[PDB]
Amino acid sequence: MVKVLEKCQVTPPSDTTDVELSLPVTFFDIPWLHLNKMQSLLFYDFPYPRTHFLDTVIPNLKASLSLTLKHYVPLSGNLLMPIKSGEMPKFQYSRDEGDSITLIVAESDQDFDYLKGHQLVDSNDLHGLFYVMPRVIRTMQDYKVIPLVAVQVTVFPNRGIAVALTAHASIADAKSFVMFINAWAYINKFGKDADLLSANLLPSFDRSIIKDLYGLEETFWNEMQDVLEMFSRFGSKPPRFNKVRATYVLSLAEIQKLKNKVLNLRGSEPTIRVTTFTMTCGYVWTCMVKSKDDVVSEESSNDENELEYFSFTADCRGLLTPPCPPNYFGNCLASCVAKATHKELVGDKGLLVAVAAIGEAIEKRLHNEKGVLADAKTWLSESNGIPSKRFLGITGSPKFDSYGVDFGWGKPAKFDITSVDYAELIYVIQSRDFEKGVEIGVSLPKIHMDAFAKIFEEGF
Ligand SMILES: CC(C)(COP(=O)(O)OP(=O)(O)OC[C@H]1O[C@@H](n2cnc3c(N)ncnc32)[C@H](O)[C@@H]1OP(=O)(O)O)[C@@H](O)C(=O)NCCC(=O)NCCSC(=O)/C=C/c1ccc(O)c(O)c1
Repeated sequence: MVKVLEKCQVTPPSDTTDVELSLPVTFFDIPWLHLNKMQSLLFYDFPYPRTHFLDTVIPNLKASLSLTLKHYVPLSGNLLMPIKSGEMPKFQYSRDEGDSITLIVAESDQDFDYLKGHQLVDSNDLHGLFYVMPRVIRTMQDYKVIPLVAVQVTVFPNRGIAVALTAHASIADAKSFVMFINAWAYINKFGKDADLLSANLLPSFDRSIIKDLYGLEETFWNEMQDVLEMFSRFGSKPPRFNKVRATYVLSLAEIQKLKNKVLNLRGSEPTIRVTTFTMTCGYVWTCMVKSKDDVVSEESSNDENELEYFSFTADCRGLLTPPCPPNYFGNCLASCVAKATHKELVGDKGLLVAVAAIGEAIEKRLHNEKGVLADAKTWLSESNGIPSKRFLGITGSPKFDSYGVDFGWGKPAKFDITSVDYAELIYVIQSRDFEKGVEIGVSLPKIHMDAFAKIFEEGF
């Protein structure tokens, strides 16, 4: 139901930029090189005519994106994946090659209030607002050239706007990419001389400080060879998802209720660290493991002692040596994995088991002495020995200003991390309406979603 009105290319300004920019791939980026789709969807109430969209909004967006790209030059380039053995990946922007961001201008007749809503949405409707980027746009002698960012802007006439960004995982983590969206909108909202610095929207691309003192680069690269070839010949087009989106909102008061429920279950136990993050993920992890039971598995209690896994990442910028600036643009994640027994998660203290298992995972990865990289040589080998039916991961973070992306028409009505449907993942972001609250985006088949909503709304 989405019709494409225009496909054009957006580049940095010809003047204040340079014909070339080689950015190195750090050992942090190596584990993400197979993920060519990281998806951020933003919805905006926009009760204005379609002519105002095409004659004013679109031209300004094309102008602000270009202005923004003067500070985010590598996002306008590509990722070069070595085609010959004994060569390493890198990033590059080549103005003489025409490297640019594809911007799609589209229109839809689907119902806008439905698509930005918090109750169920067909996943395929969300994924249908995105532009499908090519896997390889060009092939040099040493490497194959892989695009990094494309954005589709869709207009729901007289009702709203959807901004659908796709980014390669290797160029940015959630923190970095959200800073890029906010910079784009900020410049579009306040013009060219807007002060990105004073808004903390200026990135740093200096990777001379990221040092690989543990040889993880060689270690990760060799381990990624297998994963890369799997994802090498896999369909660039969105699979027909069998899942529905639902969104849940936990106020800071409802977060408090969950902490006090853990402190009353504890009943004299080792001081467990309880944050919004641990509490939110704890709660959602318990509901998720229970809902898998209510959809009744024909393996009786045979499983209950098997381990359930919750996989998340953490930002390491502030833990590195040499110091790493907070605005370092790129990947800088550590892998953390919580685990507990199925029977204990579903039991009468499951919430407490999940929070302590998560707080334990953060402590073994970050609070380790020596450093975050102390145990880094196992970050990849650890996430493999985990079964698909016992795995849950989370994407996004409540720390990032997902609802600060105001292009000048107001803050988003809804921010969806659409790439959540490709796996058993959830997403957690800053709540639009509640100061220290969160939004959980869940991605489940309809019948399983029903079970989940039951428990989630239930005991709480
Ligand atoms: C991992 C976390 C979240 C840990 O959470 P958390 O424990 O809440 O850390 P914190 O918020 O700094 O701590 C605050 C709490 O510390 C608590 N605390 C600290 N120590 C203790 C203690 N010892 N005992 C009890 N409490 C303690 C305090 O009580 C604080 O208050 P509160 O939170 O309860 O209100 C955090 O440290 C971190 O690193 N977060 C970043 C996660 C991250 O980087 N995720 C990125 C994944 S990439 C991703 O998912 C998607 C990328 C992407 C790209 C392009 C696209 O287009 C796209 O769409 C997507």
